[PDB]
Amino acid sequence: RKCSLTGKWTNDLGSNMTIGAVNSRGEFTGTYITAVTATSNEIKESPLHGTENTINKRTQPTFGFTVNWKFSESTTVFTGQCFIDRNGKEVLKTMWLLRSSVNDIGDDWKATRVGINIFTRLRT
Amino acid sequence: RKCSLTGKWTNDLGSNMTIGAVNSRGEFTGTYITAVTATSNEIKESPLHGTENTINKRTQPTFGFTVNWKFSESTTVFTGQCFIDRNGKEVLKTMWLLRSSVNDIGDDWKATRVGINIFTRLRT
Amino acid sequence: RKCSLTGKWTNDLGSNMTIGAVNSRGEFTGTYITAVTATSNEIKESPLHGTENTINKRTQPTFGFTVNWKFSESTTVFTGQCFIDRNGKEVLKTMWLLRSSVNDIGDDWKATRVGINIFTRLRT
Amino acid sequence: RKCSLTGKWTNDLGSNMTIGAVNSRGEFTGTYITAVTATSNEIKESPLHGTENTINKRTQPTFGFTVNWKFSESTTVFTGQCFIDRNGKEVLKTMWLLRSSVNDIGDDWKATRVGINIFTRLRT
Repeated sequence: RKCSLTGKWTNDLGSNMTIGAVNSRGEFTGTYITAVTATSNEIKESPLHGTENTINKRTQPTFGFTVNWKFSESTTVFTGQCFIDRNGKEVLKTMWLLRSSVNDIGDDWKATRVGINIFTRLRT
Repeated sequence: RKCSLTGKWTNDLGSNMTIGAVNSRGEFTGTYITAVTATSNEIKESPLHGTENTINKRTQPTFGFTVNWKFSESTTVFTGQCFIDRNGKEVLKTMWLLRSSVNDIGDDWKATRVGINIFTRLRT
Repeated sequence: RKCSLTGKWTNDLGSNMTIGAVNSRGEFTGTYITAVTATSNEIKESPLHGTENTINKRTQPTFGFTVNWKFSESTTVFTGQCFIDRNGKEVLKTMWLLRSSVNDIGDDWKATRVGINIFTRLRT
Repeated sequence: RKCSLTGKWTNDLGSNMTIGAVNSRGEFTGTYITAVTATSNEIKESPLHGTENTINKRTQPTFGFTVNWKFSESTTVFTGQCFIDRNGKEVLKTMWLLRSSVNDIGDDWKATRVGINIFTRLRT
């Protein structure tokens, strides 16, 4: 059996996400819920759109998703791999790119930040 | 007066992509065409899915998308901004993360590459 | 009350490093010890050279350094900040770029990997 | 004959650098001169410390260097490869990490930006 994207996840920074069902083509949607980035009020929710690589029907697939922020002009992309570890726990190890909006093409060079995130299943 | 993602673009390496109509939620799909990476043959086509940010309806929006490679177990994600350049040309400036599949979670650390890509309109 | 780089540290993967005294221009040298990457054997040691930023004499300075791999044609660069964590422990948080050698300039696009590393004091 | 680091270089953004002689060990120093980043007055100069990988005495070596900014609390690291192309011109293709200084360990996630730079010899 394989590492499944569908469901509820949580990270190290305290953000959560829900991913709906993965279609035949390898497609999925969900929502990204966060508490840190720049501002919000309290808790904010944004949609995510992604894909799971289905080649060789691997048990521990790679994937990618885009987060369309609703409270900002930015976009964030995540890519990683759905692993199985801890004693048999599912884990997502990801790396991301955060693109800020700049006003002029000449500041383009300073628009992209990078980092990681690790996700584990939310007690449920 | 409005950098649009819909269309045919080509890059700095020979790869091309075509993007469909963007819908009201800022969602789009498209196709990615290349021969790079490591696949000889002639040309391979893979699907892509992403979003364009609509907050504040900027004329030079940020966006993101994932390429679901059909001839590989990898995933590539792209993020950037659609700019109107000094000469009136539309230019996509992006950065990408290319995720390779590993067999052991232990090898995760070396699974991520990063680079840039510059796209220009081809549908002249 | 002052995160210092001088010392012995270990990371999240088993690698260790020792850094010498930092001089008045913020310059330092040291050694990097590991068995990862892809080199079996037991343990290999490579030299490192870098700087610590002294502008404003912050207590949690940023720094950078390069590892000159002695058993490979590659180069790795690290950058981060030396923090004093909530519990009083010193912590190095860094990101790295690992550059592999290519034969043709044409293959440049795929030569760069990126990741993270967390260091903790070992010289207890 | 090989691609040599020693000398004067210029980039795409309009910054310049001078690299002194490379010792036996593969070590070098130089200065980084820039006009864009955040502020300065007019033209600012900062020192750089790096290394050239000498394994297999390659003709087109990889290298890494750290830039110790003098007008800011940040640090930038560059890594890349010294190529030969254009009709036989020397070029440096680089990728970099820019670390900003943050006040608290909890904002660490947003401290690192990434990008590229291409350098060519300054008419001399």
